[PDB]
Amino acid sequence: SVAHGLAWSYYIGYLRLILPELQARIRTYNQHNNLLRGAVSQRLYILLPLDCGVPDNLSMADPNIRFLDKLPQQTADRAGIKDRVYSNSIYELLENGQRAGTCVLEYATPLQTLFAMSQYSQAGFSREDRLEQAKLFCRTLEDILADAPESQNNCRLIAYQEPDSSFSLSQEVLRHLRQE
Amino acid sequence: SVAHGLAWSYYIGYLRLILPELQARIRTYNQHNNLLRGAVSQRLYILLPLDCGVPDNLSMADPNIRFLDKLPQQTADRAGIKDRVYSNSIYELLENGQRAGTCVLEYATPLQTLFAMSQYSQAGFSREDRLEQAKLFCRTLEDILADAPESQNNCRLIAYQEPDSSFSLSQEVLRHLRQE
Ligand SMILES: Cc1sc2ncn3c(SCC(=O)O)nnc3c2c1C
Ligand SMILES: Cc1sc2ncn3c(SCC(=O)O)nnc3c2c1C
Repeated sequence: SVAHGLAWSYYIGYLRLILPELQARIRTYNQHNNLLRGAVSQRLYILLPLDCGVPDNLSMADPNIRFLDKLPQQTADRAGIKDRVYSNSIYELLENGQRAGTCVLEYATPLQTLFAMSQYSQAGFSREDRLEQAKLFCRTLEDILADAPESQNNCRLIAYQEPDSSFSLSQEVLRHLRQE
Repeated sequence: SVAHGLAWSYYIGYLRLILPELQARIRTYNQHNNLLRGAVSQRLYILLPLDCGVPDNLSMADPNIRFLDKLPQQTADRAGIKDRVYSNSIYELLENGQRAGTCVLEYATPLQTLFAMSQYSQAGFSREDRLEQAKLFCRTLEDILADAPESQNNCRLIAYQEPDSSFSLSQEVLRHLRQE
C-alpha cells in the first residue's frame, strides 16, 4: 500500500540515518552559551497529524511552540551527494508563558505526500481514504521502530487528530516529554 | 502500490522543492574559478538503476564519473526544520581520459527503499517483485514529471539495468547529455 511504502521510506531513507547520531549531536548542544537553561531532551519528537497537514512553521500551528535553535547539522555522503546535510531544529514548549520543556521537533513529512496525493487527480488517491492511510502510516512506523536497532529510545511519535477547534499542540508534546 | 507512493513522495517531497531553484543555482556556479571549463548542464541527472543498488559514491560505480564540486546549497524552512539544506553534487564525465561533459548527478534514493524492503522480512516485500516495482517507480515518475510545472526541462531520468558485467554508467549519462 501507499502508506506502507511511505513508512518504510521514512525509516530507511531518513530515520535510520539520523537517529544513530542524534544523541551525540544533542549532547554537544547541551554542553555548549546554553549554560543556564534546561538540557534538550534526548529524543526526536515526530509530529504525526492525522489530517496530514504539515505546515512549515510550528509557531503558526501553536504560538506556545517557539523555535529556539538549530542543532549542529549532520553531514554524510549519500546517493552520490557529497556532504548531504541533515538539519534539525530545537523548540521550547511554553506553559503559562514559562518554559516547560525543550526538544528536537519536526513533522513527519511523508504525511504531506498523502495529503498531496489526495489533491492531485493523477495520483488516483481519494480524499476519503487519506485518514486510514495516515493511521496505517503511523501504525507501520511504530511497528518498524519497535524492532529497529537505530531507533531504540531516541524518538517519540506524537500522533493526533484535531477536532470544536480547541486544540493545543504544545500540550500534546508536553504530555509525552514529562513522561520521561 | 509501494512504488506508486514512493514516486509521488520523490516528486512531492523533494523534486518539486529543488527543481524550481536548480537553474539559478547552476548559473551561479557557472558564472563563478570555473573560468576556463565547460559550463555545467542545466538539468538534474537522476540515476535510476533497476537493480535498486544505490551506492553512496559514484566513483565506486564508475571511475569515469568523478566528483567535481558541490553546487551552492539551497536552504528552506520545511516541516518545522529551519534552514533545511538541499545539497547536490557536480560530476564530470570522462571519455578516453578527457572531459566529455559536466552535470549535477545523483541516484533516486527511493529505489534504495525498495531494495531494503526486499531485504527485511517485516516489510512483506518479495525480492522477486522488486524489479517490477522499480520499473513502476520509473514509469510513475515519468508520468508525473511530464505534467508537473516544476520539473519542466530541468531533469533527465537515466534508467538502466546492468547485465556479462560489461557496463559503462558514464556512457549512459553521456548519451543523454549530448542529445541537448
Ligand atoms: C526518503 C526520505 S523520507 C523523508 N522524510 C523526511 N525527511 C527530511 S525532514 C524534512 C524534509 O522532508 O525535507 N529530510 N529527509 C527526509 C526524508 C527522506 C530523505
Ligand atoms: C520525501 C523525500 S523522497 C527523497 N528522495 C531523495 N532525497 C534527497 S537526496 C539524497 C537523500 O535521499 O538523502 N534528499 N531528500 C530526499 C527525499 C525526500 C525528502
